[PDB]
Amino acid sequence: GEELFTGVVPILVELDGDVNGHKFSVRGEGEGDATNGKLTLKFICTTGKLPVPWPTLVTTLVLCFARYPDHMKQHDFFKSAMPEGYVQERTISFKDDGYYKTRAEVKFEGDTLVNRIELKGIDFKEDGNILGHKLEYNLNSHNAYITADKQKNGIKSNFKIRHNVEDGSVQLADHYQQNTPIGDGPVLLPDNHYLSTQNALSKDPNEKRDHMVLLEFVTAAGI
Repeated sequence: GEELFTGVVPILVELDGDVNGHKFSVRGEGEGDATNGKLTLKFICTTGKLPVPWPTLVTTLVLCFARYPDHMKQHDFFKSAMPEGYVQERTISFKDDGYYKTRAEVKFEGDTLVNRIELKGIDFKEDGNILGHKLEYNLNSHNAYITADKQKNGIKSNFKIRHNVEDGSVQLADHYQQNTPIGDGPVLLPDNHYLSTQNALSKDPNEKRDHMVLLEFVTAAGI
């Protein structure tokens, strides 16, 4: 599957969301460059205003674009599943608040790498940090430890995201993640390793819609 990522690849992201009954849609477009681990994307909320903070959706909104160094080539599950793709599911628990459950398919649709997501959020506090929009517009660097999920022929990961709250506190989001191939062909079940991710979030001054401009770098290491 690796050959599909030798150059720059266009990306489409589509998210259908429902958080405490608040329905919303997000569409993202841009490109990814797996040789350097770089993602360049712009996300728009196509239904109006996002009812949750943009940084809480970053992890949900394409790990096949991570830079796997050559000594780790037999450990890149994400590209090995391509072009058929993989399912990515998560439960994301916000400390002292509600939780997200997400199910996505990540696969090639012709020339474009497409991440199509369903998100549900349950048990949030309308005046809490998420539905109350109390999180800074940034996302700090994080490491995610990837382990083989042998029974499912896929991978799993759990990691905590630390969201900066405008009052100086931190809001934890505990991620549990499972990935399963869509195809039947040979995929690469990795040794334990980790992905390192950093993000820059910005705004397009010519964009009057609620939106997020995102730059992301994801690099694999640990073996």
